[PDB]
Amino acid sequence: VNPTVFFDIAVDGEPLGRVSFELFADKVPKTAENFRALSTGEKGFGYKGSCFHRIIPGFMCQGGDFTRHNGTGGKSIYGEKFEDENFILKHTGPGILSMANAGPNTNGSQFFICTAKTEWLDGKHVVFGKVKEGMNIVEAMERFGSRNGKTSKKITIADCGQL
Repeated sequence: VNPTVFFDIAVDGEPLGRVSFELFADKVPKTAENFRALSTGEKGFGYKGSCFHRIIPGFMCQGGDFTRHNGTGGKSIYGEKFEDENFILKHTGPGILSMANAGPNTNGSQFFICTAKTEWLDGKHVVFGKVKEGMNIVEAMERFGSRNGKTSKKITIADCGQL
């Protein structure tokens, strides 16, 4: 009953593959719904065509800034920002999907997929989903990152939606 959404990833416009995610609507319904709706575009804006602007191998891929493409933008379906819903779920290993933020109660549209256990983020960032299929595609994306996070090719969400 939890929703599944997919991203089709491209690298300099060339298809790479599909990643799908389970969203934990049962535990973080408000946060899950924001990501789901941004992935379908049903509110008139969302992730389609946006890039992953920061990829640090052995740590995480970060995306979701569809307004400024660099980590300074984005917005939620509720407004510019929304509250930290709860911290029930933890950063337990690769594949975890969690919200980026700038301080308490500043969630927007930016998120990251962890490619390692990141336990120091527990209680600071809201975990709301997990990669279901295509972890190998995340691992492939990671190869286009660098220590400072700049990507060597443009990694975009070429299509997305709900499965």
